[PDB]
This record gives sequence, structure tokens and C-alpha cells, in this order.
Amino acid sequence: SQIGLFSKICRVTIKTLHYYNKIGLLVPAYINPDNGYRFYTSDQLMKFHQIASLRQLGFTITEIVTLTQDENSCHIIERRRLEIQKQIRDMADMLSRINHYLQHKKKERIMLYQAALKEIPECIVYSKRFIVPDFSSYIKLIPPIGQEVMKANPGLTLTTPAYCFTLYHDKEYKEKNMDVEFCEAVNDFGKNEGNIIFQVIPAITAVTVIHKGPYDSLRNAYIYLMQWVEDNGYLLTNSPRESYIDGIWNKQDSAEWMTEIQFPVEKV
Amino acid sequence: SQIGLFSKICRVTIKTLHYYNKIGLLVPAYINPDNGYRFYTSDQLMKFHQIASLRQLGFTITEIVTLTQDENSCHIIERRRLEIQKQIRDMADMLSRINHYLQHKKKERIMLYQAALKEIPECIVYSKRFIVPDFSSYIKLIPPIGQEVMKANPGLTLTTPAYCFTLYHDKEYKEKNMDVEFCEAVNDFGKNEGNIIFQVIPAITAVTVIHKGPYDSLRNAYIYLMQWVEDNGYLLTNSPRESYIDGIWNKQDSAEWMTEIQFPVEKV
DNA sequence: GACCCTCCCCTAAGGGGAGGGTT
DNA sequence: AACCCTCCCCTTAGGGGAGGGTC
Ligand code: 118
Ligand code: 118
Repeated sequence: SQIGLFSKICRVTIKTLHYYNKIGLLVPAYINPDNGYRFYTSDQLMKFHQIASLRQLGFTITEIVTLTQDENSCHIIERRRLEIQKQIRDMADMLSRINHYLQHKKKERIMLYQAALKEIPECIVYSKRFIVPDFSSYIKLIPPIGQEVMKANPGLTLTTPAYCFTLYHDKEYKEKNMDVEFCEAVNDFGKNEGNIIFQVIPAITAVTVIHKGPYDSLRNAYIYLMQWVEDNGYLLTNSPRESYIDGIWNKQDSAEWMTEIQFPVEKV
Repeated sequence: SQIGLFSKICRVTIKTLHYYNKIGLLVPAYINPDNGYRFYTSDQLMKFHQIASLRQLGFTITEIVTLTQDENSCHIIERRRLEIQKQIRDMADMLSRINHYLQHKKKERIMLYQAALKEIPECIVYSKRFIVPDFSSYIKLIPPIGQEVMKANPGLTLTTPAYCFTLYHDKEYKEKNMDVEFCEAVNDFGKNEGNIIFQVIPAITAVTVIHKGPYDSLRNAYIYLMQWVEDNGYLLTNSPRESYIDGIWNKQDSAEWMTEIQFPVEKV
């Protein structure tokens, strides 16, 4: 049985037998020193059978080189089992997300927003929690709040990149008298002055949507994320953040403003 | 925004941005010509968010290039949906297989048979179907047929590699009235004088186990396969085959014999 | 004709490092 | 030192082909 007859026995490629013999797994019985031909015996067929049996399970080749000779190694199978469990969970996640994408595209010709999960680190922020009558008044009150803090603390250095955001501590849709908390990430701790405090905001896994446009139409964005959380079975773990990237401070065009809504979320 | 600041903005490595620029996926807004330094803008982060949102759905990079550059492309989302559902089926199958493997390797310290799900193509065999009083007597009466068919069919060449098996057409277990069919694959049709005839044996996907040793313990392997067939929810679609690799024809030691039991199954 | 060998290069999505540039 | 660049090799499980040899 030359390599061709063996490759037709196992229904495997000649390149596969070559690769195996190179890697050390399934070395043939006889390598003729005259011509280097590879001759296999039925024992190699029995060995290739279990090689293919493990390869049909998802085991990488390096795991098979450890499973075919180290007959005591059983933990490396439970490890692959946990990996496969994670993979089924992530594939179900992806499938739900794809179905939601298709539904949203069947609704409207244009996909306005696109959700993305990202891991946001913990960060040392200075914060001010207070009530606002409307959104515009809140936007107007932010800059003096920032100025007070940068003046009262010499050496206050913002974080690069500038992670400057807000949190909406309401649980229902509150149009006026919103319990809003403005925050800005700094390099390190400062001193509490006025109603402005400092705190450490924890790391989250947040589903985010970048809204490009004027602020008075941010509501749609929030609704979309809400729908995203309702459809794909995630759950809002904390108050929603809203991060400001571009705006009246960065670009004087009102239609080029960019804010990254971030729902802190966890899967259920 | 230099590549470091932007790479920290989007929270991905530098080499990823280099790669996305090389393939034309995410191009910097402004490259300094002599330095080659890459500088991005907010509307590069707006696109990296879309890239990552699509890449969390498992879309390969070229699919992302098309999804972002080619509009009305819902067919690629549909293709990826079908592929994810297929991978869900395959991963669940692997999970059941590895649960069964762990249930076995924990129950006994040696794994006697690994089970491999392989595809067997259709063949043209000569077959004799007949009642058998005793399986040991079943082995002896086969070489008479081997004499007879080569006598009556001159120039009949056996298939290479040799496929010589037995269909067990019995729907339940019995010890002295086994209704079997001995089949052996040849290349062309032939004359069907006698109870021996010629027929085409259809292609089957089948779980196979290689049994080494004498034929009196063979039922063990069969038991195992049935266990396997019931554990992973497979359905036995056809009659069980038994292919003879090594035996009295090749080897004198009754411990180096080799058969391959094949259960035609489908996943239901 | 059939069949076989080694050698080199290719995959997708970047990772790691080496050598060289500037402020 | 701090960033940044390009170039070259590397990762899986083998596929494809060229050039050259063997039954
Ligand atoms: C403290 C508090 C707010 C701001 Sb900004 C800002 C700057 C960079 C990145 C993100 C936000 C600001 C306003 C006027 C002039 C200069 C900077 C700011 C503005 C509106 C809403 C939220 C934040 C700055 C410091
Ligand atoms: C025609 C009929 C039977 C056998 Sb064989 C056999 C099968 C596959 C591969 C190699 C050999 C056989 C038996 C004794 C001596 C020489 C050949 C055979 C017989 C009984 C049961 C199964 C196979 C061969 C040709």
C-alpha cells in the first residue's frame, strides 16, 4: 500500500498524509531509502481512524498529537468541551444579531445606527449629579461646571482620549426635571469642591451606537438601543451613558456632531 | 489624531489599523507624505464603529468591504445567516459527541473504539443474500462464492481499494436465523446467474468503528455504535454494513484481524 | 501512463519583531 | 524615550503547482 492506495483507503488527500507524516502524527510504516516512498500498513489505517475521529470533534492538530499518545490526558477534552459551549453561545448570539439586522433592513432601506459591544475600562471621573429642566439647559450648564473644576484643582489633567460623558439615572422616559449626572474622565483623584465630587466609574460591557447629527434627535438612537436590548435578550445593567466626541466645541457645523451612546449591558 | 491616539480611541491595536489601511477597508483621512504618519478624523471612527459592528456578526473582512462599499447587499447578510445556522448545527453535534466521549473515557480507562462519521460512496457490488445458521459458518461459505463468480464472470476485477462487506438486513437481534447479504465491490456489471446478483449500493454517510481482534467479540462494537446512535440523536437510515479489512486472507494471528462496522445514519 | 518525491508559496486576520526615521 | 514607518517572518490544516524522479 503506497501513499496513493492508502489515501484512497482512508478517503484522505495525499497532501494530508504528507502533512501528517511531516508533523509527526501518523508516521508511515516504511520509508524506502532509495526513493523516499511512503508505505502504509493497516495499523496506520486504525490510527488514522481515531485521528479523523478526533478531528471531527474540533480538536486542533496540536491537541491530537497530545491525545493520540498521552492516554491519560482527559482534561484537554473537558477544555474543548467548555470551548464548544462558549462557541455555541457566541454563535447563538451572532444569529440573534443577524436576524435583528435583517429585520431592521427589511423595515427601512438605510441602516441608520449600528450597535457594537465593547469593553469600557474603569476610569477616574469627576462628576456632578443634578436635576435639569431640559436638555438644552443641561448643555448650557456643562461648560461653567468644567471651568470651576479646572480652576479649583491646579494640575488637573484630562485623560487621553477625552472620555467625557453623561449618565441618565432615570428609569422611565423623563422629558423634564431629569436626574442627570455629568462626568469627565481625568488622570487621577482630585478634591471635592462644591456639589462636584470625584468617583471611580466601573468597567462595563456596553452596547454602543454612534449618533452623528444634532442633539434634539438623539431620542431615536436611544430607542434603537432599547429595541436592540429587547430583541437580543441582553439586559441594561446600569444607567445609560452618553459620550460626547464631536460637537459645538470641536466642529462649528451643527450637522457634524458625533456622540457615542453606550448602554451598559449584560447578557441574560 | 495620530495613529496612537486614534488606536486608543477605537481600542484596537496598531497593527490592526495598519492592516485595515493595507486592504483599503479603513483608510486614514490624511497621510503625511514624507513621514508616512497616519492621521485619522472623527469620520474614521464613525467608520471603524461600523466595521466592528459588522465584524461582531462574524462577517469575514472581504464581506465587510462589500457590506460597507456595496449597497442593497442583504444577500450577504442572508448568506452569513445560513452559514451561522449551519455552524450552530455542527457545533451542537460536536458538543454532543464530546459529551459522549467524556461519558465513555470517564467510565473506562481505555477507549476501545472511536467513532468516525465518514462518507461512503455508492458502489457496484455482487451480492448474495441468504439465511445463516451460525455466524462462524457464515465465514466459511463465502470463498465458494468467490470461486464461482470469478468462474462465471471472466475478467471481473475487484475494486481497488477492496470493499468487501456484509449488509445485515435484520431489523432485530437474533443468533441463529441471521438474514445477511454478502456484498463485494467490483468495477463493472456482470452476469447474475444464481442467488448471487449484481447491484448498486447507494452512497451513505455512516458512523464507523474499527474493531481489532477475533470476530466473536464483534457484537461489542455493534452495541457501542447503537449507544452512539442513540446518544447523539442520529437515526439509523439503512441496514448496518460490516467491512472486512484484515482476516484469514492476510494474516495468521487471530489478534491482528480488522473489521470496520458502519452504521448508515442521518442527523435528525 | 501512473504514480511519487521535495520544495516553494498560498490561505485570514493580524502578531511579533527588526531596522531606521523624527523630535 | 516616544511614536511612527516599512519589511519579513509567523500563526491552521493543508491546497496547488513545478521540476524531477520512480514503478
Ligand atoms: C469640562 C467639561 C466639559 C467640557 Sb466640553 C469637551 C471637550 C473635549 C471633549 C469632549 C467634551 C467644551 C465646551 C466648550 C468649550 C470647550 C470645551 C462639552 C461641551 C458640551 C457638552 C458636553 C461637553 C470640557 C471640560
Ligand atoms: C471473493 C470472495 C471472497 C473473498 Sb475474502 C477478502 C475480502 C476482502 C479483502 C481481502 C480478502 C478471502 C478469504 C480467504 C482467503 C482469501 C480471500 C472473505 C471471505 C469471507 C468473509 C469475508 C471476506 C475474496 C474474493
